[PDB]
Amino acid sequence: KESAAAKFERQHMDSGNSPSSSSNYCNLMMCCRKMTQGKCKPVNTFVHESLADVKAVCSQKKVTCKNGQTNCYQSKSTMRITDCRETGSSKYPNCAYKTTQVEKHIIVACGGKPSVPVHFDASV
Amino acid sequence: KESAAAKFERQHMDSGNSPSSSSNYCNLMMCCRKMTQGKCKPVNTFVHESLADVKAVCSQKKVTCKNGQTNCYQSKSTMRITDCRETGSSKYPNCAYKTTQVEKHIIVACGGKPSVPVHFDASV
Ligand SMILES: Nc1nc2c(ncn2[C@@H]2O[C@H](COP(=O)(O)O[C@@H]3[C@H](O)[C@@H](CO)O[C@H]3n3ccc(=O)[nH]c3=O)[C@@H](O)[C@H]2O)c(=O)[nH]1
Repeated sequence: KESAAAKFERQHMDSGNSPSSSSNYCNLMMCCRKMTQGKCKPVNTFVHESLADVKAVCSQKKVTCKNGQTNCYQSKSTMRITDCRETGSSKYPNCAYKTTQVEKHIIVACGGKPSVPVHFDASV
Repeated sequence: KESAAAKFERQHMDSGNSPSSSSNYCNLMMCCRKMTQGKCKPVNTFVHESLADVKAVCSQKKVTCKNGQTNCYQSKSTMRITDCRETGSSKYPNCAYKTTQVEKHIIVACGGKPSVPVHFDASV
């Protein structure tokens, strides 16, 4: 169970000199989007473009996925993305991430009908 | 179950938002700290001082609680806090918060033995 003292910590404590700094984004986002459940997802990319633009990638340049499959697509334009990668000392339940903001083309794997993104493959 | 498409959206989509966006701090924190589970917590304050300093408040100025309770103490100094308040359009499952940073004295309700902070009462 969670003690009352632990709950107060969870709900109200965030010690830090620049709590809202962009360097804390990955830590907060990976937590919020539940990618730190039982383990720390080692790498994950967030795309800051409209869902419509990302879905449209499924009808763009067809490329080969890192895994051999050929259901991957690369965006014609670059997109604003944030790479979140576990730091050296990241260790469950203390997951830690480095935030890197870049502008690159995205490669996603598409599936279903109509075709929509189902996995983030890489960026170039 | 969560579809492959919905999962892709959860893990990878953050449209119209950016890591450098400080006003989005409350949205990320309320989510990450589980205060948007099944309902939207209306108001919540995060303290950016060290935990040792917040715990020390339990031995400071005894005051009447502002919210309905007892055993409240007011910090002798001001502390850096972020006030998170639901926006007028907030509605579960779409919770939304307005972020406000400010420096004020905090009043916390203490309990346990040793006495430690268990509820956040108000900032003055
Ligand atoms: N993963 C994660 N990171 C968080 C959270 N809240 C804030 N952060 C981030 O964590 C960074 C600093 O971490 P810290 O100084 O180690 O502070 C941690 C964190 O704010 C809190 C909840 O996890 O526990 C703290 N913690 C964690 C482990 C430990 O040994 N000691 C300790 O104080 C900040 O830059 C911020 O971005 C959270 O709930 N989860």
